[PDB]
This record gives sequence, C-alpha cells and structure tokens, in this order.
Amino acid sequence: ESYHKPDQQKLQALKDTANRLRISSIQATTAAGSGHPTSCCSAAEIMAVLFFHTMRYKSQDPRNPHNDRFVLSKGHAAPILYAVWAEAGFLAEAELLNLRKISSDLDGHPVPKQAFTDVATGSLGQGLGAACGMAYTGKYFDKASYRVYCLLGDGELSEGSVWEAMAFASIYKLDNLVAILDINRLGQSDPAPLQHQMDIYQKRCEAFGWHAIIVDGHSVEELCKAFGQAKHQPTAIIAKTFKGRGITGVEDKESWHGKPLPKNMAEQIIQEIYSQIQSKKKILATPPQEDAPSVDIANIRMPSLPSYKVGDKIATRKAYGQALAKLGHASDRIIALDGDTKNSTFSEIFKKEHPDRFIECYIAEQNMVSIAVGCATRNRTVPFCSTFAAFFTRAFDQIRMAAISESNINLCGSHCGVSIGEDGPSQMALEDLAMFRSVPTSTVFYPSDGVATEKAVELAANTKGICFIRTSRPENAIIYNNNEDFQVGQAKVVLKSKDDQVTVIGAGVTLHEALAAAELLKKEKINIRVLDPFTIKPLDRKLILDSARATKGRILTVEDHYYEGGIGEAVSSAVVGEPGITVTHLAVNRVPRSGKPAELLKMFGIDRDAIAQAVRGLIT
Amino acid sequence: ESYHKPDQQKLQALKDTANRLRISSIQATTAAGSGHPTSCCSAAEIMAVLFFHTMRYKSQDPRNPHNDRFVLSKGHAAPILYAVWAEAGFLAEAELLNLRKISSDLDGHPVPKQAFTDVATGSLGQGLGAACGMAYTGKYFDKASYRVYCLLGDGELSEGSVWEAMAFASIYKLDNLVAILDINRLGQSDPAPLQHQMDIYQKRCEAFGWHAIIVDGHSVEELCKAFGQAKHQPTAIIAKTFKGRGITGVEDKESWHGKPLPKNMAEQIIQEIYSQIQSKKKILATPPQEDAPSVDIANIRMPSLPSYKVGDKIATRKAYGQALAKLGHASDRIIALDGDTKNSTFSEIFKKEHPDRFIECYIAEQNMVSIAVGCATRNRTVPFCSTFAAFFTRAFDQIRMAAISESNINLCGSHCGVSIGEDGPSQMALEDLAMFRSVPTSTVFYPSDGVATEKAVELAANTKGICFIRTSRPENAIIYNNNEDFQVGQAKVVLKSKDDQVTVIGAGVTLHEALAAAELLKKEKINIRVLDPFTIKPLDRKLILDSARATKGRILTVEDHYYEGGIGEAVSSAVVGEPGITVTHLAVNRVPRSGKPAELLKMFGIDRDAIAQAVRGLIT
Ligand SMILES: Cc1ncc(C[n+]2c([C@](O)(CO)[C@@H](O)[C@H](O)[C@H](O)COP(=O)(O)O)sc(CCOP(=O)(O)OP(=O)(O)O)c2C)c(N)n1
Ligand SMILES: Cc1ncc(C[n+]2c([C@](O)(CO)[C@@H](O)[C@H](O)[C@H](O)COP(=O)(O)O)sc(CCOP(=O)(O)OP(=O)(O)O)c2C)c(N)n1
Ligand SMILES: [Mg+2]
Ligand SMILES: [Mg+2]
Ligand code: NA
Ligand code: NA
Repeated sequence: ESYHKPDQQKLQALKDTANRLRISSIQATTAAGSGHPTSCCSAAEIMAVLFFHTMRYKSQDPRNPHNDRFVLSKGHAAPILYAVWAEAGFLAEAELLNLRKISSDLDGHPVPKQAFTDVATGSLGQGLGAACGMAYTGKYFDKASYRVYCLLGDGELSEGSVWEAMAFASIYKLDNLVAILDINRLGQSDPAPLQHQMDIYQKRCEAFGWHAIIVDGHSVEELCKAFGQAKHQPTAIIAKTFKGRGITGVEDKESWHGKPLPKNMAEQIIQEIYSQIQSKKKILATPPQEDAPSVDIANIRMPSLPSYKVGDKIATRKAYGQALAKLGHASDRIIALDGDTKNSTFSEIFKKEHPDRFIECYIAEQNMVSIAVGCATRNRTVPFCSTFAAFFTRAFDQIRMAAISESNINLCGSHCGVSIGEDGPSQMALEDLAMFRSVPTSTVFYPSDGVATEKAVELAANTKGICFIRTSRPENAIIYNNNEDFQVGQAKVVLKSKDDQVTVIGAGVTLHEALAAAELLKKEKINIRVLDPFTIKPLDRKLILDSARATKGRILTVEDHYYEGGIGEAVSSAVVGEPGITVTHLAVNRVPRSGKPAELLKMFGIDRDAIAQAVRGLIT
Repeated sequence: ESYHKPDQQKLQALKDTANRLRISSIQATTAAGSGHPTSCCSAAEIMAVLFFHTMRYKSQDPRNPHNDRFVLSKGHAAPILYAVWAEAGFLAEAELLNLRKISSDLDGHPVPKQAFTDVATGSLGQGLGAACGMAYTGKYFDKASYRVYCLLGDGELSEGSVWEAMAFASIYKLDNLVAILDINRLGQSDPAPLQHQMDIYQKRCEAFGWHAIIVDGHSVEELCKAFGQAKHQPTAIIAKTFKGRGITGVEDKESWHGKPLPKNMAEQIIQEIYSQIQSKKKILATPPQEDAPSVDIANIRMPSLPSYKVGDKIATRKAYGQALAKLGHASDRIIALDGDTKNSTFSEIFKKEHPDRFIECYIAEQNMVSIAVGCATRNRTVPFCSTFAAFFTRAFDQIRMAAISESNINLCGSHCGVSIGEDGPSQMALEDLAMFRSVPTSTVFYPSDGVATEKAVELAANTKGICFIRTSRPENAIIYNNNEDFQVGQAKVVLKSKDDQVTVIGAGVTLHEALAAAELLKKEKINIRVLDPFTIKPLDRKLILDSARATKGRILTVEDHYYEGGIGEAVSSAVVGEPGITVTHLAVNRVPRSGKPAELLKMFGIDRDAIAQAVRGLIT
C-alpha cells in the first residue's frame, strides 16, 4: 500500500493535533498537580504523526490483533498517550482531566487496565524489548502485516536493556519494528550524556545493525516521510527535539522534568498554543489489514501421562526440557526462550523438536524476559523462558514490571542451591524463592522429581500470572507414580507412619535428603513425616498443619536457599500463632563456595545428617 | 616510562608462558572433572602478555594499592587466572590441581578470599563496570599511576550492563582503562551473534567512544604492541581468537564449552603443547610506581548530633540527602553515586557540597552498583549509591554478586511503598525488603523520621557488608530527640502504657499511621504499644517479644510492602512457636495504582483506620 504524501492542509492538521496534545498534557498535569508535561511536549509531533498518519489500528478496539502496536517506552509521557486516544475517539475528552486520580484509570504511567496499553513501561528501558517480542511475533508467528512502533527517551538510552533489544532486533531482522528516539537533550536531573550530538546516536544505532534516520522531531513533514518510507531492517528515527517544546520560557530548560505548570502559567501558555491552531477539526484513524490468524484459547494438555519409572534417577532440569518438548507437541501456542544456556537448562530438547518456536536470546536475561512479555501480549503465545535461576536476578525489574503488566509468562530457573556443586556461588540460586514470592501475581513451583516437574510444566502453561519453576542439577530418584494427581496449592505427604515425631518439609534435593534422614533415623526407632510442598506459593497450609498436629506440633523446614524469603519463612508466616505448633528452620546461612554437591549440602547444614540432628533436638 | 620492545626470546618466553597456562588449565579442569579449559585457552596469549610484559604489580602482594588491576570478567576462565598467579610465584604450582575442591580456595569462579581477586565475576557482564569504578578511583580519587585491565568474552558482550560500562568510561574519560575482548567466535551453546565479524565489534566500540584496535589474539607480539602503546581514551583491544586454541581437534569447535578433557585426551594434548615450549625458565613480574596515597581506616562520625526538632515535618528521603552531605564534611572517604534521580533522592545536596566526590551514573542502575563495588575495592572509598528502591531491582544480580564479592557498599532506595501516591506502581518499591533481606551480608535500615535517617547513614558508613537504607516520600513528623541513641539491631518503643492491648510494629509511613491509630483508639479506651524496628535485618527479637508479653502476646505488623519477604514475615519467622505469641499482618496484597498517598494507604489496608480495625479484631 502506497505512502499517501500529505498536502499542506493535512500537515497543518497534524500540527494542530500536536498542539492539541500539548494543551491536554498541560491541562491534565496541572489538574493533577503532578506529571511530566515537558516530556509530553517534546513528543507531540511524533505522536500526532504516528496516530494520525502512519499507524493503522481500530480506534474503537485498541486490543484488536490486526492493529499496529505502539509502545510508550518513556512511560512518564502517559498524558500524551491518553490524549491521543481521546483524539482518536476511544477516550472521552473530559476524562483526561482526571489523570492520576483514584477515581480514574488514567494512572501516572500506562498500565494494561487501559485497553490501549499492552505492557506497563514506567521503569525505563524496557519498552523496546517488549516491542521486539511483539514484532518477532508479528513476523514469525502471526505472519501478519502489523508494524510495531516504540517511543524512547534519550536519557532512557543509558539503560543496557535498550541495547540488548537493539541487538536482538538486528539479529532477528525485525524489519517491521521502528524505534523513535526523542532526543530532547535532557534527562531528569541534567542533560543526557550525548545532548544533541545526533551523529553519535546515529553511529550507535548503525553499529547495532539498525537503519538510522536523523529528523527534525518537530517537523510533521519530515516525520511523515521518515515513517512512510519500510523499511529491510529495524529502523531508528532519531528525532532532534526540545524538551518542553512549545512552552515559552520552559522549552530547552533544565529544572522542569516532572514539574507541572502552575494554574496561572498553564492558562497563559495554553492560550499561546491555542492561538496557533488553525482548525478544530480532528483527523480520523485509519484501520488495519485484517490478516492476523485466530489463536486457540483452550487448556493445553500433555498428550499423555508422564512415563517415568519410580526409582529411576533424573535431574529436574532435564525433566523440564523433556516436559516442555512434550507439551510443545500438544499445542502450537507454546514457545521457548533461553539465554545461551539451553544445553544446561535442557531447553535444547524443545529446540530440537520445535525449532521454529524456540527463540535464542543470547546472554541477555533482561531482554529475554521482555521478549517473553511482548510475545504473550494479546494472548498470541504461551512463553516459557529459561536460564539459571541465579541469572533471573538480572531480570528482576523486568519480572516486577511483568506483574504490573498483568503478563502471563512462565519462567524456569535451573541450578538452584548449593547442590550444583563445583561452579560455586555465582551460579547458585539462593534468593530466587524470595524474589519470585515477592512478585504479587506469581505461582512458585518447586518440583522434587521428574513426574512433579512434568506436572508443573503443564499446570504453569494453564495458570495466569508470573509462573516460576525451580529446577535442580542433581539426579534424584523418581518417587511419584505417573498417575499421581498434582494441583497448584496442594502438597504431598511422601512418608508417614502413625508414630511420626516431626513433620519435615523439604523440596528438590532437600526432600531427598529428608527421605534419607528418615532411613537414618529408623535405625534409632524415630519416624518422621515428610512433606513435599509442590508449590511454595501458594502454600498448602491445611496439609502442613494437619501434618504438624499428627507430629506433636513440630515442623522442621529444610531448604537449599537462604533463610530470608524462602520455604521456612513462608511456612512460619502461614502457621505463626497456631496453638502447639513449632517451626525449626534449616537453610543456607551465608555465601557458599565450591565443592561436590554432597560436601556442600553437609557444609551448609541441609543434608540428611543435619536433618537427623535437628529432628533429635526437637524430640528433646 | 618507555615501552620495552621485546626481543624474539622475550616473545618466545611469552609464547612458552601462554602454553604453560594452557597446560595448567587442562590439568586442573581434568583433575576437577569440571571447568572450562577451552575458555582458558582462547585467552592464554592475552594472559601471558598482560601478566609478564604489560602490567605492573607486586607478585607477592596482589592487593597492594599501587598495583595495576586486572578484572577477569569472563570468570569461568578462573583456572588460567590461578595459573598466572602460580607462574608469577604467588601460588604454589601444586595447588592448581586442587581446583574446585572443598579443601581449596581455587574455586570454580574467582572470589575475594583469593588475594588476587577484588570482585567475584561469575555472573557475566559485570566485570567491566567494576573495572570502571577502579579506573575512576585511580584517575580522580587516588590520582595514581595504576592502570586497569578487564578481560571479557564475546558472548558476554550481549549483556546490556557491558554497554552501560562502555558508555560510562567514555563519559568519564577513563584513559587508564583497557578492555580486552576475547572474540573466540563462540558462546556456551552456539556461536556468539557476531562470530568473527571483527569490524562490527570495532564499530560498536568506536560508537561508544572507545579507541578500538583489532589484533590477532594469539600473537604475543601484536598484543605487546597494542597494550604498550597509552592511550587519551578508554581502549578496547578486540582480539580475534579461537576457542580451545592449541587443543588439536577442539580448537574452533562447538559442543566444548564447559567440558573438561578426559584424562586420556588431556595427556595426549598436554604432550603436544609441551612439545612446543622452548624453555622452562619463567619470566618475572615487574613492580609498580608507588604513588597511591594513604587512606584512613578510622570510624567516620557525624560532625555533630542531628539538629531536627520534634514535631517538624521532613521526608526521610530529604533527611538522607542532608545526612549524607553532613557526613561528607567529616570524611573525604565518602562518595555518592546516583542514577539521574538526585533531585528526587536528594543526593543533589551532597553534589552541591562535595561535587568532586559525586558520580552521576545516569539511567543505568546496574552499572551504578558495579561502579560502587569497584570504588570500594581495596577500601579506597566508602560509597553511597541512590535511586528509587524500585529501580534497585534492576541491579539485583549486581547486588547479589556484590555480597559474593564481600563488598562494603551502601545503597539508599527512596520512594518506597504506595505512599508515593500519584506516579503509580512502576515507581513503588514493594519488594525491596524481600530483595535486600535475601542478600546474605545485608543490613536493612528503615528509618521512620529524620533523626533515625541521619543515624542510619552514620551507622551504615561504619558497617561492613551490603547496607540498605529505605527512604520515603511523605513528610512525617520528627518523633525522636536528637540525642536518641541508635544501634543496628535495636528497635524503639515509641508509645507504651501499662494497659496496652496489642504491640503494633510499623516503619516509615506505617509507624506514623500506627501512632495515628493509637490516637483513634484512645477514644475507645484502647491503648496500643507501638514499636519502630529501625533495622529490619537484624531484627530486635528481644524487644519485640518483651513487648508482646506486655500486650497479651499479640503482635500486629503493618508495612508498605508486599506480604512476602518483608517486615511481617521477618517478625513471624523470629517469634514462631513462642508460647502465647500471635502475629497478625497488614501489608499490600497486589499491584497498586495511582492516587493520593492517603487514599492508597486506605485502599491497600495499611493506614490508621485499617490498623485500628485489626487491633479491635484481635482484642476480640
Ligand atoms: C529504570 C528507571 N530509572 C530511573 C527512573 C526515574 N526517571 C523517571 C521517573 O521515574 C518517571 O518515570 C521520574 O520522573 C519520577 O516521576 C520523579 O522522579 C518523581 O519525582 P518526585 O516528585 O520527586 O517524587 S523519568 C527519568 C528521566 C527520563 O529522561 P528521558 O529518557 O530523557 O525522557 P524525557 O522525559 O526527556 O523524554 C528518570 C530518571 C525510571 N523511571 N526508571
Ligand atoms: C549472567 C550470566 N548468564 C549466563 C551465564 C552462563 N554461562 C556461563 C557459565 O555459567 C560459566 O560462568 C556456564 O558455563 C556454566 O558453568 C555451565 O552452564 C554449567 O553447566 P552444567 O555442567 O550443565 O551445570 S559461561 C557462558 C558463555 C560465555 O561465552 P563467552 O562470553 O563467549 O566466553 P568464552 O567462554 O567463549 O570465552 C554462559 C552463557 C553466566 N555465567 N552469567
Ligand atoms: Mg530526554
Ligand atoms: Mg566466546
Ligand atoms: Na502460566
Ligand atoms: Na556500610
């Protein structure tokens, strides 16, 4: 479809639109008493041209799967996003004045309770990665005509996550993706490092494989032309702008970031801007080509029960890869992402079987999470991203923002705990339960054998929110029958007798250490109840307390994790104040070191001998 | 001091050294049964030339403050680091064979229990940032002649944190810093994206402001010359290498990352390598110019007591900046870092008073933490880095690694909780207590007024480990006298009577909400004990239980944080099983939204009215 080269009246209408967007941005933030009108004003021509010349979308159905996508990476410009959706006819004009009120959904930064928002972007530097996932999905999965546009600030470009996304887009030839850089010279508290050195921005973009075009970001003409032209590779529109453009006395000045205009000033400036608008008539949005496919919303089921054998030995990391590949045969919705760790997480098994649905993300965990979030938007795919659980700490802000984005992504982190052995602490996840439990939409699976792992993968696929599966490096015995039923929030009692002295709660390697402790203790005529949580969040409080009441009130938790935020604290918080109930904890008390897995479990006090000693001390 | 242009015999000795380093790397990893000899072998000429031609250091005193610094960013090449320190005479040869044993300190990745290691680097992409802090310190603080050298992998370059460091180094003109890029074509599980496209690496480095030199990384001559030449700006030595160089049959092959050679193969390959060594005589290290200044190790004390007034209103974020500036007058060791948030965290006050000791880190939280870690190495400075607590989640892996690095850094995160109001959840720290409590070397301060904030800054300065100070946006009343004594692990009872019904534990805004609840409740003839923890980690368990025993065993915790990993869970874990003790929690149960601070405290159930209702329900 041809570029429509605008006439001078269309160009004037785009200028008028940009100026209306400035006025609203000022009105809304002055009404709120907070916000970022100067950050809106540098972007006003960009927004007018994108929404009212370049992009194709259903104005009354912002989530429509055929629409071009727009990602406001510089999310503090939210008031101008809201203004463009009022200009397009989706939002009521009057509602814009309710910015940041508890009575409104026009919140301080964009969030997906808004139909026109797919991802929340208030934490800078994350929007381009989500946009990359949207574009990858458009080109390779949906195979549709929609384009993806992402608006970034210049200060924002200091975030490394942006450059991971830059590199991803050129690796994967995302010629349907456009990044618009609002080079307004200034960040929050000082000039951005490169200021108006447009040539260095261009060199950086080009060095990372993008087609880079420098424009006057306040020229509607130049913007129409640069956006109109497609682009064989990801394209960066490097827009020279002025912060506070159009606000006399404030344009290009420090000390105005995140500062609203006082009422008296807003009124004077708005009259100035208004004087430059030549018509009140609004431009209409133009709709998309409807070529996005249907996607299935049904439950995704494993094609058969697990086929392990009780007593065989397999690491849950390897069971994860097996289970994920298996599930990929049941549904084309499943996609897998990994950060150059596929041979260690065993996501390589999925790649072997389903290569078209595997995304190599390289050593770039931040971006990997953002790609997954973008792929999950509009329910287009069901992503599973993997790396070592320790390296998901590199992506915690992306995970945090994924929950604010109401995203349905699945994360599998391997190599938990000291039981990995010889690599040492840099590779050992000892804080991942703390991390993921603190994510408000999370479900935390900690499968203890291959059967439980397969069941966790299936359950995660069908569970909303941030699903985390903690996998382990040691081979451990299969303990569950293949037809054992598993559910979110349902634990399992894996050993019991009527004379049990203590309820021992373990998971992964420490479950197996607890079972081995039970055998040690049998020699002493001491029986212990052993409980496998299955999910750490939510925790089966009922079965834990029913168990504890059968074992003189006594609970011992043992975990390959630090003391804070893990299993022991979850249990303690669940049962505190319950009459007659006591909880004793065994966990890892400090940064570990290299050695054999069994040696480290011993050193850090979480192996079978440590468990047996704690049990005896409770009995006395 | 002149470049010493080596003769052919010195060059042959450097080749011999490189080959000895290969042999040891193989021997050690084969002995261990794990490790990364192919990653060592690509770097062997680089290591030989750096340690035995270019760098200047005391071989018997690796931590000496005058020494050049070397940072092994690609930390899985640890065996070749160990080998070079044995070659230099510091380590015993025989100890190299004890790699990864629980009986050795030659662990799988480098750690600072090793004298020759300043920062732990097992999580890729972090070493260059630490090296930047070392170089910044050398040039601007120590004003010394030492240089800083950092060896990176090519896959590693996919991490965004590397590019933040690249940009930092050119902003700050770190002409004493050299990055060596081991472009061996391969990552862990596939070729690195750019493979041997040396020109694109050069363009990326140059676009980020570095002087970039492409070399044959297996030519000792070319390396000597490129390292010899200083360099007016940060310099990237872009070394074309082959993974597994020198291992016949393995050089340049996939499927060998992190795979040790079997014994039979190691023996054959070592005989091959050994055959190419022309002399056993070792080269000696060359010592540094001793021009690093003395640094003071004494306690750092505030120059006076706090000068607040009880009843005056100040936000703890603003008290932080005031206190940090004050402390900077007492000692030149204090430095401040911030990520383009200085006007919102109030670190701008320190910048105003002590500009030479403020480091603007721009919107790049990962790198900021790494700069701080590097500045703290060898005790050269006492860093305080600040941003919003929510954005420290962007740096969790750097923080995690800082504890593995035994680093003494101070972090102040503002804008905690829903009480920030209108910006919404992207800015709200609701998981920072979970995060920082899980860091094993951490001390977590949560000051509730300006006095407590000043005391926390002073205590943090003098406390080892990862110190976190949680600051808040609302102005709240000063409640403490200026001469109130504060200590790590000591809480305060701020309201009590002999007829108290409940012990209410709050902090920051929720302390003030609890005090307001106490006034509400007085109307009903209900008294409550109110306790301010001061430190969340470590928690004053004794005062909490003594308090609870005075209030019928009843504890209510109220926090502007999610339920998991915060104050309520810390308290529950501390007191679980204590007879007669109950704990009830109020926290934030889901992702928040925009509104006024008081409105959000109400919506999320943590304001004075919520507290008063929970107290009444306990009494019944
Ligand atoms: C990951 C990350 N780091 C730092 C920031 C902080 N930040 C921004 C805001 O958080 C808005 O999103 C900031 O304004 C706060 O709203 C404000 O500090 C609150 O102030 P208070 O009243 O004191 O509480 S925006 C920003 C600068 C971005 O510059 P840019 O990319 O050049 O964009 P421009 O605005 O010029 O177009 C910074 C540092 C965030 N959010 N994320
Ligand atoms: C932040 C981050 N992300 C990913 C990785 C993983 N990783 C590396 C190791 O972790 C070593 O540090 C990895 O080998 C593990 O030791 C190994 O997977 C364990 O295997 P197991 O036996 O299955 O348990 S190293 C690496 C590739 C680096 O490539 P490069 O930069 O090009 O360096 P080169 O080796 O060629 O010189 C990856 C992905 C880490 N660590 N950090
Ligand atoms: Mg800007
Ligand atoms: Mg490599
Ligand atoms: Na899910
Ligand atoms: Na400290």
